[PDB]
Amino acid sequence: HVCGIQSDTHIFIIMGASGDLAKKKIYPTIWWLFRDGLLPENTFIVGYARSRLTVADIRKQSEPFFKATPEEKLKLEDFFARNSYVAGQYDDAASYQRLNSHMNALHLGSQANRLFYLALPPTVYEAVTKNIHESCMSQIGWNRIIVEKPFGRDLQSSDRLSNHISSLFREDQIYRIDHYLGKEMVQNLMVLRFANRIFGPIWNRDNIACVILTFKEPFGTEGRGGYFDEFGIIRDVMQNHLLQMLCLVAMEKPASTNSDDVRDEKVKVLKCISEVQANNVVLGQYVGNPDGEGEATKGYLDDPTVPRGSTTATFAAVVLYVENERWDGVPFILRCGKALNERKAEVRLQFHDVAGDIFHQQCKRNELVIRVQPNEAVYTKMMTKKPGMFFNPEESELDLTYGNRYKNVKLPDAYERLILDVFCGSQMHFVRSDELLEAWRIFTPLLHQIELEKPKPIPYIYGSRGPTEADELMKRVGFQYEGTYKWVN
Amino acid sequence: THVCGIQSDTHIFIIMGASGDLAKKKIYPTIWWLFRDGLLPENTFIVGYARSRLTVADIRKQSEPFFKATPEEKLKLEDFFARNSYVAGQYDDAASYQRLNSHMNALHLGSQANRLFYLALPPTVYEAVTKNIHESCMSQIGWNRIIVEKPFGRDLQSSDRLSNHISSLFREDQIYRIDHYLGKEMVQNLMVLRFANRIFGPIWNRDNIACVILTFKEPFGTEGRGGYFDEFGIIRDVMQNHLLQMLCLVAMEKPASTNSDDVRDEKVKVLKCISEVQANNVVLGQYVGNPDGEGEATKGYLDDPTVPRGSTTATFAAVVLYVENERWDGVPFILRCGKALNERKAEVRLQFHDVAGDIFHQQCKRNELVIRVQPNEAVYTKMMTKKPGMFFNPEESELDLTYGNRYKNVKLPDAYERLILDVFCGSQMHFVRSDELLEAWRIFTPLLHQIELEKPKPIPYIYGSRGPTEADELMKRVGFQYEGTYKWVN
Amino acid sequence: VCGHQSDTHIFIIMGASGDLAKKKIYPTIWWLFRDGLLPENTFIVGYARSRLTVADIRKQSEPFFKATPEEKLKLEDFFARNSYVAGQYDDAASYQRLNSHMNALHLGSQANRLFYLALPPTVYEAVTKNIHESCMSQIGWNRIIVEKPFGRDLQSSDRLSNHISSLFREDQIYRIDHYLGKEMVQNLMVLRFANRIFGPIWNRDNIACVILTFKEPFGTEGRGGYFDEFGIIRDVMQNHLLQMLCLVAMEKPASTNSDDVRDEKVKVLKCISEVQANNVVLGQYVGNPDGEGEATKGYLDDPTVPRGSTTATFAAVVLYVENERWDGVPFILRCGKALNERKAEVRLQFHDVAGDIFHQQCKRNELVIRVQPNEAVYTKMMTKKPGMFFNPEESELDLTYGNRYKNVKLPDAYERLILDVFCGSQMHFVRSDELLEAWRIFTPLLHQIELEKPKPIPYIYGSRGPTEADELMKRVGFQYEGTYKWVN
Amino acid sequence: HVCGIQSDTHIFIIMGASGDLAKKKIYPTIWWLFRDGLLPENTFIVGYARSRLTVADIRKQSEPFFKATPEEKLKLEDFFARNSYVAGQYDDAASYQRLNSHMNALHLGSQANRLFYLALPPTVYEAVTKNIHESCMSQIGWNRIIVEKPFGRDLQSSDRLSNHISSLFREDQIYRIDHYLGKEMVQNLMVLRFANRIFGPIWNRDNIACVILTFKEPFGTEGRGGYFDEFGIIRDVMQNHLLQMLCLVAMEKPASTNSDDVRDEKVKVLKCISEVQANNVVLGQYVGNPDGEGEATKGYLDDPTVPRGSTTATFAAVVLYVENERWDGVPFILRCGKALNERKAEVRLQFHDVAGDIFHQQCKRNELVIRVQPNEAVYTKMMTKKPGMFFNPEESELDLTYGNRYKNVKLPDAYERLILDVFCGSQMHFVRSDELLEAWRIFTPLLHQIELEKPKPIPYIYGSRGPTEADELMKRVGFQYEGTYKWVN
Ligand SMILES: NC(=O)c1ccc[n+]([C@@H]2O[C@H](COP(=O)([O-])OP(=O)(O)OC[C@H]3O[C@@H](n4cnc5c(N)ncnc54)[C@H](OP(=O)(O)O)[C@@H]3O)[C@@H](O)[C@H]2O)c1
Repeated sequence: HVCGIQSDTHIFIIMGASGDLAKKKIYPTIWWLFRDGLLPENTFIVGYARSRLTVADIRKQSEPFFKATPEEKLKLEDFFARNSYVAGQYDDAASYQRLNSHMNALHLGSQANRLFYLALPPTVYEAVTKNIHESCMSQIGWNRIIVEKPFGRDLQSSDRLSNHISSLFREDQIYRIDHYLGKEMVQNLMVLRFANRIFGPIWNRDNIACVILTFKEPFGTEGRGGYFDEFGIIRDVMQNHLLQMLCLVAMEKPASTNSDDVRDEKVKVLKCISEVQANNVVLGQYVGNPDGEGEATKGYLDDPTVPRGSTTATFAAVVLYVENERWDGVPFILRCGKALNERKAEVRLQFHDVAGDIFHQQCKRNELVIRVQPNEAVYTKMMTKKPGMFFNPEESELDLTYGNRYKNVKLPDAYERLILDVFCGSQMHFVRSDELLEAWRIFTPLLHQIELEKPKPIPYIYGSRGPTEADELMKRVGFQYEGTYKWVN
Repeated sequence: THVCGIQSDTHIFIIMGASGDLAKKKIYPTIWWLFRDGLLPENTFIVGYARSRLTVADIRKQSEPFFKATPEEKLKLEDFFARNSYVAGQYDDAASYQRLNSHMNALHLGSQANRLFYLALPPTVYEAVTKNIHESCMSQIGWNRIIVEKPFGRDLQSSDRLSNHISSLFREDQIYRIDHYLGKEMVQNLMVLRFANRIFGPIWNRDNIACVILTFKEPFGTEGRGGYFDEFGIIRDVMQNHLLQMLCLVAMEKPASTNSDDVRDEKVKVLKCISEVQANNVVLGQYVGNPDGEGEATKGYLDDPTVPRGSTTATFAAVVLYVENERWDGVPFILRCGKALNERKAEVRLQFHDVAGDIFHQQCKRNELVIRVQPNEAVYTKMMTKKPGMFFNPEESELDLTYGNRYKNVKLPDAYERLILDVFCGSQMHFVRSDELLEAWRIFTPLLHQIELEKPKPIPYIYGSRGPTEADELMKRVGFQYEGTYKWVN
Repeated sequence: VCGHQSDTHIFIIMGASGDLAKKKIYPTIWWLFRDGLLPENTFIVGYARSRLTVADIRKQSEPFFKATPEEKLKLEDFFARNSYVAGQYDDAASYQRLNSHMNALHLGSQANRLFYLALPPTVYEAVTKNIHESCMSQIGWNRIIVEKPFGRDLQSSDRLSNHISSLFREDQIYRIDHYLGKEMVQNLMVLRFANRIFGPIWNRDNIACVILTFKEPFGTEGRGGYFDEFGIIRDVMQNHLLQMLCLVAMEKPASTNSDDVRDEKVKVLKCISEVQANNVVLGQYVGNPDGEGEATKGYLDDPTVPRGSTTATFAAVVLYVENERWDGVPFILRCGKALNERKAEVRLQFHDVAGDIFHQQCKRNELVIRVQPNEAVYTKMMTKKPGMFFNPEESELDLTYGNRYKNVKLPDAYERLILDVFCGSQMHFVRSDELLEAWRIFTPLLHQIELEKPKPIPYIYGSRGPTEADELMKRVGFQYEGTYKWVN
Repeated sequence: HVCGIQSDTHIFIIMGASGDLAKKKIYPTIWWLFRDGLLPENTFIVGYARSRLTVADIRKQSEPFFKATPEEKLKLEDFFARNSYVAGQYDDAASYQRLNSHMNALHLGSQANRLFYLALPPTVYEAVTKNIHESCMSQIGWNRIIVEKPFGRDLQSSDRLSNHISSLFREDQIYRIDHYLGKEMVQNLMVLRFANRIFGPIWNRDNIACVILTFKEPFGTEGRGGYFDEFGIIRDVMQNHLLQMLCLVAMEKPASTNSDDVRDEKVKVLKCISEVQANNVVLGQYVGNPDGEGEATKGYLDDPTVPRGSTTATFAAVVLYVENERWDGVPFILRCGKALNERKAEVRLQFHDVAGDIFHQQCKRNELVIRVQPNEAVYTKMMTKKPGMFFNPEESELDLTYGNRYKNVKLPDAYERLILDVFCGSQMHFVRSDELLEAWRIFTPLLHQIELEKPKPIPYIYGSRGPTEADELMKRVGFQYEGTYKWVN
């Protein structure tokens, strides 16, 4: 009795338990879940990797240890008592054969529910999926598979990578990851919109001038530039995160909070988006900053791991349109990039000027902002009479900052909420087959054209806000930026 | 034109009834603060006038007033009084008023100067004072404006008569009728909040609002001078003037401009759609002392010697009004006020309708917009948010703006400062107009008479409580939904 | 419903000899009597410079318009109520005996007096002066009806309007604008404020533009000399069209009370910025060689008109109302003489539907209210092409008074107007401030036109007018679809 | 091509060609389609039935003949040259075996598209479906089956049947009939709503007070009362026709005019309807009228074919609600019945009183009416200043009557447009599996309760408007009727 809406044994298999993702995220998260007592009484964690690692308490406690607490020492040891290891190659039935045995070896292993987390590279996916289905499936109880990277590099190829999994496991077993869907503020979007009347009748083309979905990271490609170069900022962030936020911000009210009823409304939106036009795109690549220090001086190409003549973009601003009765004509600006002046992700709606102005154009457009991170907050920039002996109005805002209002409660990491969702069996925060299909449908034409004609991205100094061209794009499409807005704490 | 923040002309601020309580405790201090912050024009002189052959500017004056003096200000302070002067005389014999006029012309350029007469004295005298001023003290050159303190009289007859009297001597654009609430920061802000924001436009109407509540509460009872208040009753005292005004600002249609008259027009247009108050939508109450309290808290209304032992005058009243027009047809405006209550506040609150087609299994609560006029001026909207943390269900929370933190520097001016300045700058927008006054009486007199006739006994409520339970029962019946399930932290 | 039950009333027709009197005022007043709308004790007193015999004499010889055989009885009955008086519109002596003659009538000193000024604006100043001194009734009301409020200049019209306002108070002055009395024009208010199907749509969010049209098939029938002093703007736009605009754009009034309504009207005018020379198209008609009769003679071919005139006979102007409801929506006022037909209508073209699913086969909806002829109101909308078809096409929901209400005869504007004067309803009459705002808007343009004397665009008699006008409408927002069929 | 975005052979197999439905509706219709040259050039008609029938031209021109024209004699004989007959039982593979053979015997039978119309009793459906799938399916070209009565009777026995057909044929071959979806005015509903701005912003709870879907027949159960007694008016008309109209009236704007995109929007509506409450139901049974003549004197029970102690309803008025942001709270009144005063089927919406009345309650609520039949017309009752010397307003209306406005064009019978739809492959006007499901989901609880407690229906004299109680229901739920409305031609 936990899932907010008897007990049995569960086995959390961590495929690629030796990988960076496993030791730095997956493992920590699973322990936190156990720590707060969210994991069912009978749970066992079984790591699996290519290497024959030292003891299930020796190595896997040596490598991971992120956020340990002195007084937690007891429960900590208690946790490892649930942990175990198995080594093997990700392709020879022999290795997978002893894994299965090992699980049945566990108290009630044949009865337990099996949850497989694929914390490893997309290449191996095809094979891993294959093996798991044959030799490791539980005869009783459920089996679920979590895919860390639902993306490939091409439509028709990822179509096969996808299809293959779909021919072995049915959709209600496939849990595709997009961690942003598990962040406090992102989930909140649905509540803010559908449980409030002050936001209902305004959410439409008659009131909204444009929507801006932003994603910024202050650091560049910390040495591993070689890897990133294969995907490009679009495939890395825009295609998945921003798009999801877009869906949540534009979908129609669902029949209920049921996983599928919600996802249905999401995809319905995607089906109304026409393919991206090259005319609404701005690409940029970062160059090192001479006045900086450390990584700040080294530009993208200064990374030895990246091919000397690369044109891969680290920054991209794209404009999309939703063609339906509600958003017809409203621009959705997706802007993202690495090596910028800060770190943040927010949704911002700028509304239309008030009709029949009686204040001699002193007014500025209202805006609703939902800051996902950092310092999760939501506020509405509006007008108010300039306080004091003044007649004219000025900008101000109605604010809600979780940091002060809810100073006690600690916000869980995306992964905790997500994994728990998996235990509960709530696919609502996970990507569905058709959602994937539509995401490719929209971007492939552009992506293809980019690789073909290989456009040279606009250079932008490390630490700036990016190419001026991006701002000029936003303005042209409808966004009005007012540098006249003061803020204090 | 200029934002009243720029004016060289000479100006004369005559304080009629300069010896009165209001003069020495509010008018005088306010005029000095205006001077102190350099808001009054360079050539401005202050002339106090009163019955007593009072000891000049530096003598009985500065002795009586002194409210909020600052050490290092001593210079500008003395500078101020060099501009001050006094004149004694009776409020009815031409002879006295004759020398007043002379005294003004005596001042450097008195005959050219703009004259502003603040009537800081009892309504009885208004008739005569107004009569004389018009004859012997009017300036031949430059404007002449008269500030009227108490726009309302004892009876419907008495006031309508006087208004007509003043209106025959002076034209509307010289008459500045006072209702100090119109000069409070938050009350003025109402218009900006409504008409300069799109997030508040398409929601302000019967399709989205369930009810509006205008509240006015004072924690103290009638501090000893119960005798006076007894004549007026809570309705005349607060509801008829203040609360009604806020109602106008909350329900008026968008004006053609910010021009004083264009605005006032839209205000009265609203009053014209309010049907006379029904005795069925009224809750009256009178306060009784509290035995567990201390000091004044133990003495009830009737325990005041100044009040007639068998009084039935109300100290609390909750009334429901309706505006019959395309916008507010059917929406209840609840005006609730009272003395000797649990706190001190004045706010406007709008409660919106339940969302249509609920998908959260009635866990939702109606949204609300709150504009707290005082204390700690703030405005906020109570809405729903996903319970923070590992939770799926939503809970109440709010988007807030508190002037005390966001604007911790700027000091908010007293209503009278902004108002008096308005008089200098010639902006009648924050003052009551003849027709507004009438519509006010039009609405309340039928009820007021009935009360004086049948003399209903008010419901007793212990000093310090929130008032008669019946009032709350009224609010609920008429449309308001209250739910004590709302937490708040700083 | 028409409900001091019956008091005596005197209908003084000043200028009883004039064309307007014998051709409109007299006939109308008799129609009101005939149908039994006039109070029992009513007497008609014509007055004019000449001494046109007795009542039943020249004033039955001159008028006679629409007589019916069997009515002969009531007809004679009517004239027994009529009388006449001669005199000059300026010497106290004449007006003196007029007053006497009125008191001579059964209860003249008790009777209500209604002075209809059916004479030229020049004399107004005088007539008004005299009537106030020697002809005012000591008991009962006195109401004066001003045929033309608008004069030649702004300085003059104003001076006059105020001269009258210093003698009589607003509630005695009944300024005319006959269009306010036409069936369909009054109906506007009911169509808008008594229906829900039209409420939420009447605003910038749905409406793309509004067109107020006024067309006459005939040119200036010989009397071109007189018209030349005003020009089409002052003649039709400045007054009629503008009024229709008011009724179409005003906010809902506090009640149907004359003043509560008029207030909402002028509120609109106050939000209209001065007309820009850039949104104006002027035209002057030229005769048609293939026509016949008047159709061959152009404007300048009229001897009465100065050989080198630049006065416009056609004008298309665009106006804007700057307020929360109409901000941005264009009001197209188009009018002209010597065109292809005769009609006056209000038309609203709505916006394209959002999120089209029929592959642009749709056309904008429109609401039309035809004031005349064949008074009707309809909405052009979309409907699935009837039969074995899937795609939609245009059609309409219609209401034509000619068939739906084939019995009832619609009264001439003047009947309803005059009656309104008797009942005391200024709602259908122009108010002082309304006139001021009307002047406020057009004088800037009007003066510029006279200053720079622009040459109007010539348009052949009988055509729809200058193409430029259409180009204006399109530019400003109007979309014309030649694809719309109509049968009976 | 007719529809927008050749000549293969086609075979129209009329299963149950001897039955009343065949000779009286199916056969005539197919000939009309042929007559207007709407059927493909290469089309052949094959009637199949139990009884050893004389030649098509022999015995099957004698039974049908409905709507023949003198001068059409030529094309008439031409038509019969395409017809043919086959006799056999609906169960023994032997019969079906020779049918298939006969089809292949036709010029290009093996290539031809096969269309199977099921014009026979629901009992045989299971078998026929079975046999057709085995021996008669076409190797090349499409195979579509048309079902006459998609509704059986009870949720389960009517689930069973569906599941059987859906296991032999896939959704895109099953064309479920509900002829009302093929009537001019019913189709028009979608165009009226979604192609007009004058009707957009009004279609919602903020403006509409109630919706009434009416279906009336002046004649009673003409002798064959026995058959009707098994279903009752609800199953017979309400559960199907009316409901469909409700869907079309309340559905949200679809992503496109694509058959499935539409149907999706339809079912989305049904999913929001809570089960019918016995408190919102009025049942009635007709009694004969002594002043009448002919059938008008014999009441329901006077029909020998009907069980002497029957309680089956010939009339029913039910109130349903759609719980969603658009229609939350608005009552949908579905009223129908036999032996009434007239014959008509219409959709009517009554709007709310204008807010802030200034005409001293002289106003009456606006209404939009779309009369499906007879004399198809659509109009809006509104207020207009009483014409003439009057100040006060009165009722009137903006009207559009097809009979006058479109006096030339003849409107096709539902079955013509429907059958053509099948050839064209447009399932948009046909019922989908999930739609039926939801239909029974809503009514079964009620239907059961009725057959259990056997309530006695309110008697209503033949020829009246029905039980006063029904009108009292309508008023109670919100509908305001004011007999003050005059109408002329
Ligand atoms: N920005 C800020 O500083 C800030 C922001 C949000 C909240 N807060 C604090 O939050 C606390 C509660 O917030 P709130 O005042 O907005 O909402 P609330 O207390 O839930 O209710 C507000 C209204 O309910 C009335 N009420 C209370 N109990 C009632 C009953 N039994 N029957 C009928 N009416 C009843 C209250 O009366 P009374 O008026 O007589 O109390 C008041 O008018 C307050 O102290 C508020 O100041 C402060």
